[PDB]
Amino acid sequence: SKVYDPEQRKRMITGPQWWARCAQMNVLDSFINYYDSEKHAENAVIFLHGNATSSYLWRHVVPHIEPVARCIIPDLIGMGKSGKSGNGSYRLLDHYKYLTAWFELLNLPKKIIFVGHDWGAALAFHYAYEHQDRIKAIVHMESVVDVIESWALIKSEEGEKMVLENNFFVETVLPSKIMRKLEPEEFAAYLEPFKEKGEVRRPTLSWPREIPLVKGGKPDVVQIVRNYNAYLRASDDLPKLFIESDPGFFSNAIVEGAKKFPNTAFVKVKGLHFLQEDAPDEMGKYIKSFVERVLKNE
Repeated sequence: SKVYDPEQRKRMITGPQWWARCAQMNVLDSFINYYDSEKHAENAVIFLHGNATSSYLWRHVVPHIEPVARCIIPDLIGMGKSGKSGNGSYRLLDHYKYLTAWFELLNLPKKIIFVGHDWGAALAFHYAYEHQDRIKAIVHMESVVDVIESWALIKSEEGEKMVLENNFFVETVLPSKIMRKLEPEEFAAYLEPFKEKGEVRRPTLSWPREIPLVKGGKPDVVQIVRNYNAYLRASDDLPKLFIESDPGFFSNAIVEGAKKFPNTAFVKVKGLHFLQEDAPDEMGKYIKSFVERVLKNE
């Protein structure tokens, strides 16, 4: 049985409160909603959420890192309070198109630090592969580290029903993979972008449909993941931090995959999948110390 954190309401940040702290920037034919801590712009730490969530996910993690580096946190296209995709497509490369265009408008330093979760990690990994000179360090967790060989309906018409009609990922999966019980306002912040039925929920269906299954998975995504996996396995000069979820959720293949990447520090924190909601401060402190060590080592 899940229970509320009894100290959490006193520091709760509602959706409206978070969105009031964000800015909007035009990007290609749309716009991106994002948080930007602004100060210490000699460095940039870019935090990337994955399916079902938004920049809101990182709200209690980022304050720990802000004093060491500029922190930038987008809502991915079609998610959070960001604009929608010009053609209504939300595959990995659609997200990447808008993300990379946004990066060009941010006045980033030559080398950037990424923090990725879920498909947010895949975006960071793909960016790294295609910009090998622009990466200072990478932190990842519950991430798309490799293709899946070992261990249908979502891709079927029922999947459209499950998600567009029944909101499966936001209303069934999300709360099931948080160990605590979310405050009502906190869940409401995740529901808001996807409160209405139909096409507005597309990104939450398109993400799982990108799954890099060798047998049956989108061939272009399988190749993207193979490519960045090989690069990451050879990236001895690239410092990495892997945050392992305890107990996690079916997370063993993530951990063994993560261990194939050289120059990785390993830490562990409480959680299932959305560990930011169960151990944000522990995560923030680990990330802070890692970043500090990376910058001193330079």
